Amino acid sequence: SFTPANRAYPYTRLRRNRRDDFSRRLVRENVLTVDDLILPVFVLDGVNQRESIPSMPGVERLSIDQLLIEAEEWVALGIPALALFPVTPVEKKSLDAAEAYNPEGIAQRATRALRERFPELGIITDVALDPFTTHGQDGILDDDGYVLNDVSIDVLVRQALSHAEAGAQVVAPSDMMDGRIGAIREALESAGHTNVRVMAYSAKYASAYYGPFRDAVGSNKATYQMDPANSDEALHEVAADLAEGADMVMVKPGMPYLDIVRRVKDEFRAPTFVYQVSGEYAMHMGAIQNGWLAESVILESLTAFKRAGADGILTYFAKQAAEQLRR
Amino acid sequence: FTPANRAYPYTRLRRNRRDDFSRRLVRENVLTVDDLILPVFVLDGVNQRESIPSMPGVERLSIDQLLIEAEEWVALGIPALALFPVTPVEKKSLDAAEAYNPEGIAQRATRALRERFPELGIITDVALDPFTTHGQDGILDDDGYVLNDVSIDVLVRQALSHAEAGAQVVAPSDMMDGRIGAIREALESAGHTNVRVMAYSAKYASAYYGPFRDAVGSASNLGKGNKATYQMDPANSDEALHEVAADLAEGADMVMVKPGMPYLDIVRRVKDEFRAPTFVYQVSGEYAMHMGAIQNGWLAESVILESLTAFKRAGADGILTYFAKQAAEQLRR
Amino acid sequence: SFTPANRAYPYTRLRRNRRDDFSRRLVRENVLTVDDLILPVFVLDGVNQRESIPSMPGVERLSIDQLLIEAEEWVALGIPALALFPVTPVEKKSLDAAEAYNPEGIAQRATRALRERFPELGIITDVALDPFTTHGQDGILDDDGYVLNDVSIDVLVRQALSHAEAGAQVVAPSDMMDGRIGAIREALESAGHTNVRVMAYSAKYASAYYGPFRDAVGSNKATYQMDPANSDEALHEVAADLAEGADMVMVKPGMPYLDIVRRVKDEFRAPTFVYQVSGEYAMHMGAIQNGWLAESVILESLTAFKRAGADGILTYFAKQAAEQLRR
Amino acid sequence: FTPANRAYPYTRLRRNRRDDFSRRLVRENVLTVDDLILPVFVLDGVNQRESIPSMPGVERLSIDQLLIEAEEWVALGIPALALFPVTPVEKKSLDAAEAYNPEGIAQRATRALRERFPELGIITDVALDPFTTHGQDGILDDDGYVLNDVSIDVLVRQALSHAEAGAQVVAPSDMMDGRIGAIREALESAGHTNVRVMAYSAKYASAYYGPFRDAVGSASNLGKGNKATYQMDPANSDEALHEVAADLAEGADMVMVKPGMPYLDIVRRVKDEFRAPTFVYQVSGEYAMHMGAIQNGWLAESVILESLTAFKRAGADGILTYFAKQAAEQLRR
Amino acid sequence: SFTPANRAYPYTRLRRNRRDDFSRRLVRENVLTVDDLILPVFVLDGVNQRESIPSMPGVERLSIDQLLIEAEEWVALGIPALALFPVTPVEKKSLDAAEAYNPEGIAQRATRALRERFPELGIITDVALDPFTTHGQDGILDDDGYVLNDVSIDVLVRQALSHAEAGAQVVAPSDMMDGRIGAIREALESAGHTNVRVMAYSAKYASAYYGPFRDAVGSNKATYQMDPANSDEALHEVAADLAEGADMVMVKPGMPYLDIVRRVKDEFRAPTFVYQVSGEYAMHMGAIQNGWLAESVILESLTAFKRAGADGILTYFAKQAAEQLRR
Amino acid sequence: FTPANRAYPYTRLRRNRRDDFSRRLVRENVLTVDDLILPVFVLDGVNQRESIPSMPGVERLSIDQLLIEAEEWVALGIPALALFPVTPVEKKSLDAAEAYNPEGIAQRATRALRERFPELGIITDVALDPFTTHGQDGILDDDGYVLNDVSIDVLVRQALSHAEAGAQVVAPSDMMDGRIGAIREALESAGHTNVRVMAYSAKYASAYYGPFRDAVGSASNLGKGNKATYQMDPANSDEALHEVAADLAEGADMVMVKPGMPYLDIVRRVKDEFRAPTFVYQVSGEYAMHMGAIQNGWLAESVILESLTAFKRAGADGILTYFAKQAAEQLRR
Ligand SMILES: [Mg+2]
Ligand SMILES: [Mg+2]
Ligand SMILES: [Mg+2]
Ligand SMILES: [Mg+2]
Ligand SMILES: [Mg+2]
Ligand SMILES: [Mg+2]
Repeated sequence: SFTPANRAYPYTRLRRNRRDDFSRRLVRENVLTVDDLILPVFVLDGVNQRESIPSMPGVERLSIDQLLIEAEEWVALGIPALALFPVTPVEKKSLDAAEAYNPEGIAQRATRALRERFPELGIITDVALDPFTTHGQDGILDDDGYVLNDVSIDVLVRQALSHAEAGAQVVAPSDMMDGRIGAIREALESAGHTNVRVMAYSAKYASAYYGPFRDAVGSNKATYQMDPANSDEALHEVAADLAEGADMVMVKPGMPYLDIVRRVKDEFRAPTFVYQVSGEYAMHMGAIQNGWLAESVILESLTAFKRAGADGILTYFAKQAAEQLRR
Repeated sequence: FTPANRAYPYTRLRRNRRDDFSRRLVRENVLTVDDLILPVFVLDGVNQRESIPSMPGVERLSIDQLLIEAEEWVALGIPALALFPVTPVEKKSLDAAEAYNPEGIAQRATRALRERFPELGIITDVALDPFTTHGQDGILDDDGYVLNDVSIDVLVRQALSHAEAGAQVVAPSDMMDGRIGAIREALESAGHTNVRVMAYSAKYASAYYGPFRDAVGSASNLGKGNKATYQMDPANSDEALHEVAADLAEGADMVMVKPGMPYLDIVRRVKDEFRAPTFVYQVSGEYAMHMGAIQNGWLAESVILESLTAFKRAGADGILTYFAKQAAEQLRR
Repeated sequence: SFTPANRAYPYTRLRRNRRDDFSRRLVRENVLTVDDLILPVFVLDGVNQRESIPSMPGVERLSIDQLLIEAEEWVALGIPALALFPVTPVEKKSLDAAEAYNPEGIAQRATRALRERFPELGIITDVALDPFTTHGQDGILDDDGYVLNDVSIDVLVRQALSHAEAGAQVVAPSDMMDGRIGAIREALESAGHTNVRVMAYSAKYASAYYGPFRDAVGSNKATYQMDPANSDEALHEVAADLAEGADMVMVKPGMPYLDIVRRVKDEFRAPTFVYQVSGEYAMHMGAIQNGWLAESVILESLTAFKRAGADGILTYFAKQAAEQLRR
Repeated sequence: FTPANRAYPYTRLRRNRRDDFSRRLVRENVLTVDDLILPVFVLDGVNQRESIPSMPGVERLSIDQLLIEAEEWVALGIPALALFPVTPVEKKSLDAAEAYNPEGIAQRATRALRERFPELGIITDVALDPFTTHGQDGILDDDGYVLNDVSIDVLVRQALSHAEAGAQVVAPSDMMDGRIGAIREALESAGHTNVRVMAYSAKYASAYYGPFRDAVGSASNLGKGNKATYQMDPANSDEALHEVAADLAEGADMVMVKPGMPYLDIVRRVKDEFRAPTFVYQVSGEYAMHMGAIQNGWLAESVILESLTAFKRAGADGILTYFAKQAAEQLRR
Repeated sequence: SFTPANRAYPYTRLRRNRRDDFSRRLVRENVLTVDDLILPVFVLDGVNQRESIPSMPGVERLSIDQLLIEAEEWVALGIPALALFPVTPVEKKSLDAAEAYNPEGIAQRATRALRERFPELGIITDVALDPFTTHGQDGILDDDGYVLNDVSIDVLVRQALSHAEAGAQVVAPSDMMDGRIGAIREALESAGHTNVRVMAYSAKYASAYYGPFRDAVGSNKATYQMDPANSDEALHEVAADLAEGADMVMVKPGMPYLDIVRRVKDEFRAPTFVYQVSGEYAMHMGAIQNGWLAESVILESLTAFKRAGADGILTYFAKQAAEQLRR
Repeated sequence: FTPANRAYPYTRLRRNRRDDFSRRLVRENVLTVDDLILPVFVLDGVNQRESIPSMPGVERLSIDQLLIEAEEWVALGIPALALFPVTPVEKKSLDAAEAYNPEGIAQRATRALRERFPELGIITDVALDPFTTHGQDGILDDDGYVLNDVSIDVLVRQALSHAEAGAQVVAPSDMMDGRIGAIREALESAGHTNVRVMAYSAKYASAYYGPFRDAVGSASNLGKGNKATYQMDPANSDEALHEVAADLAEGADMVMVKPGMPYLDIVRRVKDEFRAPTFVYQVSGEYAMHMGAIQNGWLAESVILESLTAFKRAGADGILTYFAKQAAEQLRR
């Protein structure tokens, strides 16, 4: 609700509160903290290795030993959680995506290593088949190349269970199959994984902003990911995921969809997350490196998510932002 | 909103996504050329064209060159331009008098375009930052503070000079309190009954303006200066509603949120609460970010229409965008 | 929500935005596009045949070969979908409406032909028994002449399945039996027709505006179709149809019910369709032909549906409108 | 709204539909004669009756004939008439002075009806289009634009002349900004304390007015002219709320949406947001469309009461309709 | 929603519309019609008999033959429905309330007689045990004198079925047992009484206004009927009854609860009824007979129900009101 | 509202009803003596007590008798009285001058009660109907119409005379447009800063006032007359919101709905929309109806507290009720 309350110039001058830092601080509506940050990480198969990514300047693919080294500092900075994205070797991709539930798959190995070394650090695993398929699509294809909904869910369920067994505190289904949150929740409950959180990618759009990620991980989408034009539809997606048992719901991409974040928080009043995707990172970082924009745009972009209603932000800027906030 | 007890598998939201025809039927928003406003940087002199390193693909244009390029903008159906003069260094002063010079770049450009393309909307910029030695949007007191009401007096003279030049829309971008009402009162008294006022209502103290300050040549003047005593704190959303309410009460015909994509939640709230003509500026930093990534091959050119569609979905009636020509071309196909 | 925001003349003059075409275009709230149009078509049994309809000037009943010819152009104009209405031969009408689920019935034959020749064109079939009954009522009658609800649903389910088997992407139950959307959805799901859309005629009124259609197809209603007086009741109809699995919901007739379209979109935020019925078409076309109204009323009438909240419009003017929009 | 977990088969919405008695009990809206206003076209002279080809069944009537026909309108219980003079060609001018002639058709007709039928509501039309050579609703400037405030001055004189003639309601149909407040101020100053103002608040730039322009004889004058600079864009709904809010603030006793059936969503929003006396005009084109189809045998005469019921359901308190006599007759039975 | 829209005297004078009858008629927000009236009738066991009721001046208990005579006129006046209340002979009252489901009970006999003679007249039977118990309470008592909820429902279900078998179009459970609407609906559906309406007495208050009725029929309540103090509680009652299948919901008593009628209509937008109870009738009629109030208060009281949001009114003034409306 | 998926048998609403203690815990509203205002009919002269046949148990009282009875009203904790003078026939006139007589019954009674019981609230009636020969609430023009603004002038003089007499609250019951603002302006100008105005905001043209008109002696004067040109149409609910909004804008400290029980929906809407101090009059006809039935043995005396509880539940902050003494007695026990 809102009421202008008959405020009128010059009795009301909105610049008065802007006059001094102390009053700007007092009326400041939102603040970003390190409690808000989730760091996505690209994880390699090998040992004592890192790789640079052409379209994601400054971001590295890390072997697990290197991931453990970097995590010490992420923990010291107070970053609450990581989101793991394995970089699957080619030999291990298949039509059936079986590597998704391999107990010795990269995601599973990385999860065990991190849970043991940093017990308080949140590990959010990715429940998705596209890192494991030869076609790079987010599911099992029928003979006509369509991603089969329910058949794909069966594999996602096995994958989610394997992550829970590896000790992940949160599994995050990013697949956009209908009904997958309920299927995964039912499976977790029956297997006794009472407290494993499900972070649903609820309103995930078919987007050009995912380009750099596809490079990072080494990977039509319009038949499952959402049309960028659609806002009301996002409410139905979130409503279903909450009914199906999600503990958190997410909007993807991020800044191009801040209106969706706002509507979702306003309507459901549930823990709401947003992904500042690879293309958003790359655009900002490229402009900063070129000297076109100041470093301050990073915190401005992240503050936007808070103002828009996000409880947490998956962002490749997490470390940089945490360092800035710590000072 | 009411979920209406929709549940999988009776409800599968992928069904409408299955085919292009059903995606088209349920598509909630569509960008058209009706939605686009093209900002243009205008140089003094004749036969001048200058590239802007921090805005790849954008040029500053002398009036003769502007008139030539506008032929294609008009052919593409772009409804309006927003003019930004590149003020010569020597014409900057403490008093910002060049703002209301009937022979200033903005005024000259307006008269030329109104004559040549009578149906094309011309939106002039009401602001003092192109004209001040310090790069601030108003007149400074002895403590270095941007004076509110004294600045309004100059903005009023500027707006009147634009109306006299034939501008159909004046757009105060200054963020002084109460300037919309002062400008409206002045336009009414002077008989400029139908000159629209496009208020920059919720304009934030942003870092995304860097490339624009280069383009217009205010960057050198501003130096490390900031605008936190007048432009809004990025953290604040409720405050934007109070800004818009005042500007509507004061007579604005349109209200604007600036920057754009980093403030889509503000666009949404403003449209939802006021149900008034709502505009959004996809600013220079947004343009530069996208361009840089496209030219690097990091993002497909399809991101341009995705970014612009977002504004429509968020509630904008129109978008000031440096991509206007490209977008119009892509929409025409 | 709304807030006048203390706007007052002469500070606020609403004519300023109206002063010039460019500003009218900038503030224009709604636009009709070809994405919004669905063309209903009356389909004959024979070959190389068309028939004119006295009460629907300009509209033709088409044999399937003629339908295929005209569809080439409808596709070229970008019309996304057709709604098929078979003109059932007399010999084939019965009390049990068995022709409804005949795999060689007109609707089924037309569907197969169109799906093969124009794979991207949406085909919306009509799930209804009134084209197939000897009494022309929308269901199976009991001994007292009442349309039996559940018994009629059993036939509608068989019909819907036959349309799915013929390849229809959308089935549209126009019958106004209670609970039929759920029964049809359950049947489609169990038979593996996962992606067949159901476009529910949710709030379909007992109306005098259907007269010309009844002539077109060669066909008391108050015991199932809605009382024109009732608005709140339409919300209950739509709520049930959404709970029962409808992918789209429709209001019928159209322009005499624009307030219903508005309420339905506002309350449910779901894909909402509206039928500009035969009587609406006939009124407009008659007035245009008589020289009483300009052709421009067509686009004005269709723009109304968009403004009122419709996502799509079933309209006999679809081709004319698409041609106007293309220029 | 709350669905309250209603589900088939426990909820079968056909149960209330099963019998006439239960349909009658749950029926949400009912049209009565309290709801009907009859527009009438008034000729100069004596013993004149003229048929209008594009409005079958409607006649232009001289005042003597009007008085005779009004006997039955009153007997049927129709609460009010809306008068539309058919101005002689020679009395049209640039200055629209005939609008405020105390001996103009509207004024004469008002005095005659107020004397003969003291309880019958008379709603006069405040607009300049019957009186201008160009057929526009106001006075034109040298650029062909309908001047806002100069036109208001004439409309004020017209409204005062109607009040002097005894009209209980004046209905400004002109769509000039601010005219409701100007007319109200003038009525108050002159002591016309109780003269109602029925604002045409959300009146659209429609194609459904064709037959009316024939009936009143403004068609020849307007030619191919349009009213897009004052009448509303059919695409716009939010804008209608701003129009109504201003007219209520300015003192309107009733507010109207025009045309009718193509704008039922606007009627609904206006009633919902303002909870004020809300009227709707079922315009000449709506009447003609229906009549044409009825006379062709394409639609049953029951469509008349269906069309009018729609207005009640949508939120209208009253309906200006050329079907008023027919409807009143059908309701009396 | 509401918005004052800055209306201010003297620009706004609300008396202008009040100045003349014609403008009062145009802006009049609500009208009572005969479509709104339901007439309760007290039915005797005998033949060729009527009885006067001391506390309900002008109201008569009628034998069935007399009821048929009076109904001819009620039908001629256009009253859509009657609500039957049998006056049970003493010999037939019992602890088990078995007379409630006797196929030859007064209510059942009256229903058959009326359905045969006036097929279009709505008959609403009373589903309640208090006309049949020796203690006059609304159910089966346990050993401590408490009205047992579920046990009482079992009897109410048998009663409702007996009314459906007698041909009643509407059964109206007036008992205020929890969950009885659902139990009755389930029973009607299973027995094939698809179209029998259930008019739930949803928010029925423990009231002093029922005194005269108790005399009419010849009959603690706070453990089932609602506390007069409670408004929010009425919303929960109605929500349950709608979920349980009620076709109409009712508020009882009437005029002392118009705020409840308003809230119920506003929140549920469902067919909403109100009972102007015996004490309301008696108060008004007594004052009229004493010459303290004019007859016009009858229509004023009934107009109140319409304005408050009622779709129909059970009122002992139905005939008088219908006569006034007819003139 | 949100049903929260409550379903039988997990939800049984009889559980809270099972025992007195849980009924008491969940009870949503409670009537107290804080809620009661007692209207009293005041006679001229000394030692006068008169019974009113159409209001059993109510007496008209001379000021000396009023002072005696008020001792018990005060002891019972009744916060305020509403005074209604029974004007002698000879003091009625066209000009209603007795309304502002400093020696009128209302004024005399106010001074006496303010002196004797300094803490007792005195609410005077601002209205001309006790003082006019015709029984209408204002001054009549030559057509028999109750003039709005001319009547306000007299009401203002009356209200000032009440403030001078010491009334803490003046209650304009007249239903003239704009009278609240006129009275407030006058009170402010005269220094009556803290005199409350209890507006009769939504007062209906009701038939439930009959016994009151007997009690005050206006019945003979009014005869068959009506008040439909100023009191509200019983059919209208939205209109009541506009009445209240104006009275709040005009400065009312409290707003009232009248009659009471037949208008509980209006009380509810008014409280819900304005969240202001909201009062309701349980009028003479409501009192008479209840009394008649109680004395006949048709209703138990418990109906009195049931009727009054309804007002609290519906949203009233206070109730003007002829049952105030009985209710206070029953609440004290
Ligand atoms: Mg989903
Ligand atoms: Mg501002
Ligand atoms: Mg249905
Ligand atoms: Mg206007
Ligand atoms: Mg209950
Ligand atoms: Mg008032």
